[PDB]
Amino acid sequence: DPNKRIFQAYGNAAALFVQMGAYRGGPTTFAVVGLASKPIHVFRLPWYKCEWISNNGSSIRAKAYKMLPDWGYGRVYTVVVVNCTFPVNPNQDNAGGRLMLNAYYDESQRKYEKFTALEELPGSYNESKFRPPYQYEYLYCGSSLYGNLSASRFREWMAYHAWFFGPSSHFVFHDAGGVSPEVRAALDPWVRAGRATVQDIRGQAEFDGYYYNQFLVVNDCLHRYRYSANWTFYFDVDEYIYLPEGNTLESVLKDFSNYTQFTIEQNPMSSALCFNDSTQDYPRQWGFEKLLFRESRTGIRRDRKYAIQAKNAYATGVHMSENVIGKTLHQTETKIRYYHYHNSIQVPGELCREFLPLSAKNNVTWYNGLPYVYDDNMKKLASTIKDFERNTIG
Amino acid sequence: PNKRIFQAYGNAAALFVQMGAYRGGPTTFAVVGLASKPIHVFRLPWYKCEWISNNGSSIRAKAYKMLPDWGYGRVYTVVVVNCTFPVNPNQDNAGGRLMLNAYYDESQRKYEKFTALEELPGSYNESKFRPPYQYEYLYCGSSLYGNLSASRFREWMAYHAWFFGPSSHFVFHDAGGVSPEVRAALDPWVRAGRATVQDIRGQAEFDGYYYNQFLVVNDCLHRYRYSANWTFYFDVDEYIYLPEGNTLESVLKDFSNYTQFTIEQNPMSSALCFNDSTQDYPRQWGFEKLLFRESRTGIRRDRKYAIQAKNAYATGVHMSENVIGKTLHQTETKIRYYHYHNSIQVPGELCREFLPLSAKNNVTWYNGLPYVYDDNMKKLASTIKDFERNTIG
Ligand SMILES: *[C@@H]1O[C@H](CO)[C@@H](O[C@@H]2O[C@H](CO)[C@@H](O[C@@H]3O[C@H](CO[C@H]4O[C@H](CO)[C@@H](O)[C@H](O)[C@@H]4O)[C@@H](O)[C@H](O[C@H]4O[C@H](CO)[C@@H](O)[C@H](O)[C@@H]4O[C@H]4O[C@H](CO)[C@@H](O)[C@H](O)[C@@H]4O[C@H]4O[C@H](CO)[C@@H](O)[C@H](O)[C@@H]4O)[C@@H]3O)[C@H](O)[C@H]2NC(C)=O)[C@H](O)[C@H]1NC(C)=O
Ligand SMILES: *[C@@H]1O[C@H](CO)[C@@H](O[C@@H]2O[C@H](CO)[C@@H](O[C@@H]3O[C@H](CO[C@H]4O[C@H](CO)[C@@H](O)[C@H](O)[C@@H]4O)[C@@H](O)[C@H](O[C@H]4O[C@H](CO)[C@@H](O)[C@H](O)[C@@H]4O[C@H]4O[C@H](CO)[C@@H](O)[C@H](O)[C@@H]4O[C@H]4O[C@H](CO)[C@@H](O)[C@H](O)[C@@H]4O)[C@@H]3O)[C@H](O)[C@H]2NC(C)=O)[C@H](O)[C@H]1NC(C)=O
Ligand SMILES: *[C@@H]1O[C@H](CO)[C@@H](O[C@@H]2O[C@H](CO)[C@@H](O)[C@H](O)[C@H]2NC(C)=O)[C@H](O)[C@H]1NC(C)=O
Ligand SMILES: *[C@@H]1O[C@H](CO)[C@@H](O[C@@H]2O[C@H](CO)[C@@H](O)[C@H](O)[C@H]2NC(C)=O)[C@H](O)[C@H]1NC(C)=O
Ligand SMILES: *[C@@H]1O[C@H](CO)[C@@H](O)[C@H](O)[C@H]1NC(C)=O
Ligand SMILES: *[C@@H]1O[C@H](CO)[C@@H](O)[C@H](O)[C@H]1NC(C)=O
Ligand SMILES: *[C@@H]1O[C@H](CO)[C@@H](O)[C@H](O)[C@H]1NC(C)=O
Ligand SMILES: *[C@@H]1O[C@H](CO)[C@@H](O)[C@H](O)[C@H]1NC(C)=O
Ligand SMILES: *[C@@H]1O[C@H](CO)[C@@H](O)[C@H](O)[C@H]1NC(C)=O
Ligand SMILES: *[C@@H]1O[C@H](CO)[C@@H](O)[C@H](O)[C@H]1NC(C)=O
Repeated sequence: DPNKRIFQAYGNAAALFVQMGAYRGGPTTFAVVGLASKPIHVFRLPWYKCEWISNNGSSIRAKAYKMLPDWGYGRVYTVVVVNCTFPVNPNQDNAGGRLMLNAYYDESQRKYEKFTALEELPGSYNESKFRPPYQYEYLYCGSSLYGNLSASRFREWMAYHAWFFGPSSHFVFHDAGGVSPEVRAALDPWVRAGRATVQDIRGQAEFDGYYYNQFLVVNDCLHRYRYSANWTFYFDVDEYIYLPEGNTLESVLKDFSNYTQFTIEQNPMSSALCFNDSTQDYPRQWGFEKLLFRESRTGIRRDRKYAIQAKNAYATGVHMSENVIGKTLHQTETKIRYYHYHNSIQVPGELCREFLPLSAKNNVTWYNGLPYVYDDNMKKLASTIKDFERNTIG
Repeated sequence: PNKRIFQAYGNAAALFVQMGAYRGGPTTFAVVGLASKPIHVFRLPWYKCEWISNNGSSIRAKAYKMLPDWGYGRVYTVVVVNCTFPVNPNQDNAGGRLMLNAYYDESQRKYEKFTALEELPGSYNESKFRPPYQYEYLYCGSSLYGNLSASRFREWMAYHAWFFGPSSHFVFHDAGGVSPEVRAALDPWVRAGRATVQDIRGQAEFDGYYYNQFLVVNDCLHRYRYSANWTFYFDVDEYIYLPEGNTLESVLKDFSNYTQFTIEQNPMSSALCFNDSTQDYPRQWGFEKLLFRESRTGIRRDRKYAIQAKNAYATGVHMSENVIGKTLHQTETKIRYYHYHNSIQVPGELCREFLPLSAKNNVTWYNGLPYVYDDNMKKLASTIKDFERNTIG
């Protein structure tokens, strides 16, 4: 009795699997996006198995594999995309069923977790969703927004990009606390117009600090709207897509047709450098109308953003996808870029804070040990965007 | 609708896995178990200790931890939680239980609180932390697993019951290795009150997720902290040997002013024996048989140790790094141990590579290593066999 030793475990320092979303990505294939506890030492094979349980008890086994697109180190959890693919539509009949997932600890699979990842009710399967035409031409997948964010910037970003991507475009935001009541009011005209979706992901709080927030959202957004549009764009609300003179959005995407994804080089802008000029009413100018100074360094590599055809994507990361079918284009510099106003969206008050002489229009200005040049490309569109906003939401 | 849900499933790593909670003195306790390490989150304190007495009151204790194993490569790390009070929280002997809080990190507010141990009213007996103690020496064995040979256990128990004398006890930890054959070999010693075979077969739930040997040494350390003057740590394929001119009492007297000392190794072949028909190897014991010692010089070799548990807080598998007092390694002339590597899990006759009688005086190269003749243990076989028949029959 006393020599019958017992090992009493307490607490749960890491779940095996945390599901954020589960989506059908075609007549034949599904994706489960979430978090996983990585194995240590013990060999884990398989990580998962997928089954479809039709509503009359019959089960069809699926070919399952996973992708771990985040850094892989430094956090309790790693973002995981579980790809379940069947030989035929397991719900071809449309009688309904359930995609079930098995999650394993080690190859000595005594213990495992089985759960329903999603249910399709009888008659709800709809093959016309994976056939053209799709809901939108373009879809913006937003980052996870947290902190003290400026409503005025959201107002200006939405107006600019609602114009940039045209009427057949939708915008998906992920609210992790950053969407203030004031930011929400800025998005409200577009929400009410059916153009913007604001997802509440404030329930992620109990996991904050235990995984990489941006890698989860990009992959969930990738599969939640996999067939909603033809091109999914990934960038932040302090970043503005721009087409150099002599290009349309349809022109550039047509030149990029035969590529599954393409990257977009950055035009880094100062969020503080403005002209010393009592002529200008900076409190009444928009961000990209005021911040006209671009860091001028040549031949230095900077962070990039990207657009992707989710049809041919299985997972993705923050700056591009590593899990696609098809080619990847990077030579995009002459035809599409994005202006980046770093550390602008969290700034209260006037963004204009370091004021330069009018001499700086034609000379190189040194600020924070970096060279800058005048660039008014975006300021030239401020008038066009403001009319568009008035003509679209009043 | 758009209110996203995060559905968690499973438990891939508990926060704390207790194996044993122990009173280490009038003022202090220890909780030995496993812990999940924090990953990029600040965890401080890891634990808090509280004594809820049957009197009603509740006194907090100073709590600190020790992580004596490698600290990486496994889901869990072995932990010894040390709870010390300014006064015996049960001087009243009114009873009470030692509560232990375990925390995930500073960010999260809730934690895990459980009963590490409970002391019924009138069970505390201070005289158990003062001499005389139950035994003079105690042996703390390893986690026993695999297909183990019962004949080796019998030879080992017979030798070390003689080596350590009558006031000695032997603690074995059965994690699967104590077959019915092995158990029968130990049964004469168990029935005589000289050996304890703990059942730690419940360890299989966590097999592969922590360092087996590090957990057992630390639970044995505190489980029998004041049971003996000295606690010896080594395996059943290892035999403590005293170069002639030294007795156990003699050596331990020279070492008294040291809290622990390490013991160098004499590596033996578990396969090499003489090509000699006058030898009846099926009727010879292991150390009576395997007479060839690996002879390389200046080579870093594993060591074993003995420790005065009363002044130890945690330990490892080759020595402790959490003690008060000196540590001694210059022991090479006075005490050693013969190590018969990969012998215990071998079925059948150990003698398997047979050498000419010439090998008594030359170096023998086997598997690329040099070996020499060494009959120091064989000389004692008759003594051990006489002691066995005169002790267990
Ligand atoms: C889980 O993982 C599994 C894999 O482990 C995923 O399943 C894979 O998904 C892939 C993407 O959906 C899929 O690849 C696509 O298959 C389509 C169907 O092809 C069928 O026919 C061919 C024979 O012709 C068969 O061999 C094949 O097996 C199928 O039966 C193809 O149509 C797709 O091809 C297009 O993209 C590739 C990528 O480079 C091109 O090479 C190809 O030429 C096609 O390119 C056209 O379309 C792209 C845009 O998609 C344009 O950029 C390009 O310029 C072409 O555009 C013209 O043509 C289209 C019409 O096709 C037209 O609309 C357009 O306007 C232009 O005129 C592609 O090959 C894999 O087969 C599939 N694998 C398996 C085993 O199932 C699963 O999705 C994952 N699940 C989740 C949830 O992530
Ligand atoms: C949790 O953690 C806490 C703290 O982190 C742990 O608490 C600490 O535990 C220590 C070890 O148990 C303890 O230290 C010991 O205290 C003993 C009692 O001290 C009382 O007596 C001394 C006088 O002897 C007073 O000064 C003191 O104020 C107390 O009243 C001491 O007896 C121990 O001293 C001996 O060991 C040290 C370390 O080597 C020597 O330096 C010292 O000289 C003593 O050495 C003699 O004994 C050892 C064997 O014990 C011999 O090796 C040595 O050669 C000497 O032997 C002669 O003398 C002894 C007399 O005992 C005689 O029997 C023998 O035959 C020889 O003639 C030691 O110092 C800390 O005080 C204590 N701290 C606190 C804050 O509580 C707690 O244990 C942890 N919990 C668990 C479960 O692990
Ligand atoms: C997404 O792209 C597809 C493929 O380019 C579009 O479908 C094609 O549209 C053109 C022009 O209307 C037709 O000539 C082709 O026959 C269509 N192809 C197929 C396979 O149907 C589709 O219109 C785009 N989706 C949206 C919402 O604009
Ligand atoms: C544990 O060690 C102590 C310290 O040497 C032993 O107690 C001493 O024994 C001698 C000889 O009998 C006495 O003269 C001393 O007075 C004892 N010391 C104390 C503090 O009482 C003790 O015998 C050892 N334990 C066992 C079981 O042998
Ligand atoms: C939001 O504001 C508070 C105080 O104004 C600040 O402590 C907090 O850090 C801000 N959020 C972020 C993400 O910086
Ligand atoms: C279109 O993309 C495919 C990759 O799926 C590639 O093999 C093919 O060469 C591309 N077509 C052209 C004209 O480059
Ligand atoms: C609990 O025991 C302690 C120690 O004797 C004492 O100080 C305290 O008064 C006791 N509590 C009660 C409620 O009597
Ligand atoms: C115990 O024996 C069985 C077969 O006899 C074997 O499969 C197993 O591996 C053995 N144990 C070890 C530790 O080798
Ligand atoms: C052992 O002894 C026998 C009998 O002398 C001999 O035939 C044999 O070659 C010796 N060596 C080995 C390896 O068996
Ligand atoms: C006895 O041990 C103490 C440490 O507890 C040490 O300071 C002292 O030097 C030792 N005695 C001798 C003679 O080395």
